[PDB]
Amino acid sequence: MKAFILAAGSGERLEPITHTRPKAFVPILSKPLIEYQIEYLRKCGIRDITVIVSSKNKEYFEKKLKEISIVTQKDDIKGTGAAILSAKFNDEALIIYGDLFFSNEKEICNIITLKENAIIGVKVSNPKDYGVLVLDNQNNLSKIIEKPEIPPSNLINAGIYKLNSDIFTYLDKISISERGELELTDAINLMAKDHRVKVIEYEGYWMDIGKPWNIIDVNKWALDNLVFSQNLGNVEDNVKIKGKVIIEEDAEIKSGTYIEGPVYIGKGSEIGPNSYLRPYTILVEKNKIGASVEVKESVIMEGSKIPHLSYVGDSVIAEDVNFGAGTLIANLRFDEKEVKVNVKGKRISSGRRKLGAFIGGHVRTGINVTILPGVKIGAYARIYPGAVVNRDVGYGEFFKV
Repeated sequence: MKAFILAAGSGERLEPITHTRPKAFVPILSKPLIEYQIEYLRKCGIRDITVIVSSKNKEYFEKKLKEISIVTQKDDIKGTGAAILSAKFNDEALIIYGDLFFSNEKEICNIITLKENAIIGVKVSNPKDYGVLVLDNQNNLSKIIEKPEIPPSNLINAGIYKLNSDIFTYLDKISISERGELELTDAINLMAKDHRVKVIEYEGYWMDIGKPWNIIDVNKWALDNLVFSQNLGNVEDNVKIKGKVIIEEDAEIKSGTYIEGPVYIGKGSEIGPNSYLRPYTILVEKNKIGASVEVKESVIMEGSKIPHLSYVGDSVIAEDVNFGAGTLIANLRFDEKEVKVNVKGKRISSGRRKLGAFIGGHVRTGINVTILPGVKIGAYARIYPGAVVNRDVGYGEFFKV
């Protein structure tokens, strides 16, 4: 079987994390998303894996992914289906979207054994949304309604396909489109009329990582489900530990530190003294968390440093960020309703009453910096000492007021 991972976005909805890395490389605990996909694939016996990427991102993938084929997408076009206008297959291919996280490959191993075109569907409690799956009288695919604001079903398109070379036929016959995007689903919808397209229902955990808070979502899931309490590091005397705690090799934990698990402490981390790690603290790798620093429910990526007099709650902080002494993120509005976030130029609700900030790679905040809830700070941004960040900060911007 051949597998194609469609990793060619944009990007945009996951800013500022995507200012410095393609979404396929968003970490879930210690490893990038795409590394889980590839590893699920290989557990199913699929080895011939190709990533369709953008030309911008071609170099990055090649550099990071050892034995995987990288193929840049058609530039004269954009979409899910314009991606596989770069598909190099006959017979059959497994197609997956580059931003999905799924807990188990059991469905993939199952789909590849089928001669017919098949598709995975998952039940979400918000099917709007999401292309909803219309199942005919026999439970193969009738059609997929693209984001209809009425939910005809709880079954949505899980974005895991096993398609035969017949797909190319309907890809040409499909005129595209009303967003500009040459879409896959369109082509699958004509084919579903002639061809029988099975529908397997996905059973475990699925998440498309389509908004920055979903990085918290999957990392929380993973902390709960994929790892178990262990200590491969150095813990000094007078550190209190409760609950599940992953301490990785080379990690050093200094006295006075207090950990209420579940907490993931990435390798090479230096915690303490007198730090407080609270449930769902995920330090991906080589992080510094100093004296009088408290973290709760956040993902702090590689080599990022929060060394003094800081609270980080419900946030996502990207790689090589440094907090000046006294930066504080707020995670609650004065009026305690859902925190809104600008995502591709729209103010949308996160669904979260508590939500702090989204910080790009290589950010440096001055001392005593104040960040409001749901604010995004662009990679490479510089925040003047004492400033109150009460709006989104651009990529590479200095911010004072």
